Amino acid sequence: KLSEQLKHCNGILKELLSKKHAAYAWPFYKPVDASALGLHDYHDIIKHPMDLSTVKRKMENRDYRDAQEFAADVRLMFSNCYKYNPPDHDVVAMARKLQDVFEFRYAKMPD
Ligand SMILES: Cn1cc(-c2cc(C(=O)NC3CC3)cc(Cc3ccccc3)n2)nn1
Repeated sequence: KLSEQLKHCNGILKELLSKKHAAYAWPFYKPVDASALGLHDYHDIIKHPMDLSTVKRKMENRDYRDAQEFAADVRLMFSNCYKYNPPDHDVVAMARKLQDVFEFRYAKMPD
């Protein structure tokens, strides 16, 4: 059983995983496979990896106790992208676009 605010969070999560946003959301679907992508410095730079499949598992397991906790993981995911990558990288442009979707809908949280 999810609170009203956590149902809004679950709605946002479903939207971020939906075909509507797939053109720029796909790098965030699964944990970064550093070894597969040849990013051998990734886990030296990013101490707390996060991705939408991990957010989905935590939501399904009722790990998040409130909207703030959910938003902290979604923002951690974007912050990791902005920390690791040069600001002109294609993946950063995709992060910016998905974060715009997130922030504008998160701002419509019911009181
Ligand atoms: C979530 N995530 C993925 C990546 C990442 C980082 C790199 C990368 O080589 N970064 C430079 C700094 C060393 C490459 C890719 C693959 C790729 C390429 C073009 C467009 C979307 C994805 N994804 N970062 N964070």
